[PDB]
Amino acid sequence: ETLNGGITDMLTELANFEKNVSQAIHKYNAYRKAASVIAKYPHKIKSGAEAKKLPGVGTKIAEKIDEFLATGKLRKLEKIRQDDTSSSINFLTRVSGIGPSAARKFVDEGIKTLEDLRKNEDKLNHHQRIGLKYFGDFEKRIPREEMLQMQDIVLNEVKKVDSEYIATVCGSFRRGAESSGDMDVLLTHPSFTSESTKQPKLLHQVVEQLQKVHFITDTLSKGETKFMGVCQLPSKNDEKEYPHRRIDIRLIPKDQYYCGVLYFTGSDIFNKNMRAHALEKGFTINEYTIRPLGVTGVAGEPLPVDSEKDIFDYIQWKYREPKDRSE
DNA sequence: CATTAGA
DNA sequence: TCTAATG
Ligand SMILES: [Mn+2]
Ligand SMILES: [Mn+2]
Ligand code: NA
Ligand code: NA
Repeated sequence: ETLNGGITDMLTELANFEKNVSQAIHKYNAYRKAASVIAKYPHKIKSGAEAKKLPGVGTKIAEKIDEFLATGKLRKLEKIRQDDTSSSINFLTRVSGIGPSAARKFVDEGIKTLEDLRKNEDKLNHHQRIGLKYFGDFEKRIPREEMLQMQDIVLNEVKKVDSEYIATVCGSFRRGAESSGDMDVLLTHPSFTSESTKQPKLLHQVVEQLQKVHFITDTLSKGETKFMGVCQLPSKNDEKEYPHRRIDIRLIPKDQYYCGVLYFTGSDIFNKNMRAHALEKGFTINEYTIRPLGVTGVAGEPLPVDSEKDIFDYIQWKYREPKDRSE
């Protein structure tokens, strides 16, 4: 966690650099297990050889570790961090919609900077066009102050459409979080559940509404169940407009909410931990359900959940408020 | 790990 | 259809 600090951390740099600059999935796969292992190891690693003992710990890596211990630096890491070709990749990539793959191509064609990206807006697709569009706004955190405002509205429209709708802004914000990055709205409805062959309009109605009143300004993607767009709070009686925000709304089979809901509310850790527990408690939990466990090894049988509670009671735990889903 | 875009 | 990018 700290004792193994630099090592894992250098390890990740190297790893990341493989998968992104190079298309070396393997090596990239190397750096990570390794980096995973030393990360677990209980003692201060003293040298190559020592590390070397570990699984995943090969000679290649060991070699690196040493140079790293001896000089608080690494050449390969020094060269990389330098290489504009690699610097560019790491950068283009920020653009929501620019993966490594594309990050490479762009460069090759000679599109290193954000300005390059604009001069060639043509070579860019809609996602990436909007991505580039709001590049600034995209990178900024969302004040909770605003979160409340946004939320306010979503709920209201949603309700204005049909009354049967159910909404929840999950994630960090849900967890009291001072700020957030994007807003996550879980959605469901009665008419919609497990079997009942969808009703695509379900998603569709709301999207239309939010555009209607001008909350949602664009569409990143709109599918039959997952919408991914951008929004913006009504730039009041001006002098101060609002930044354009990433927002995601997802339809849910009502007989699935709370699980998903529970889930998306996190935290990353609270999840596993909760997850691990339900296990001993004779169960299984995943993005949409909780199933009692059978001794044969595995079992099924999707238990009936009406709110975050049931899932609790189920694994027999303490109701933990979003606030404390911290871990 | 599953959903959408694209080509 | 596969392959990419976001989650
Ligand atoms: Mn989020
Ligand atoms: Mn999100
Ligand atoms: Na080994
Ligand atoms: Na990106």
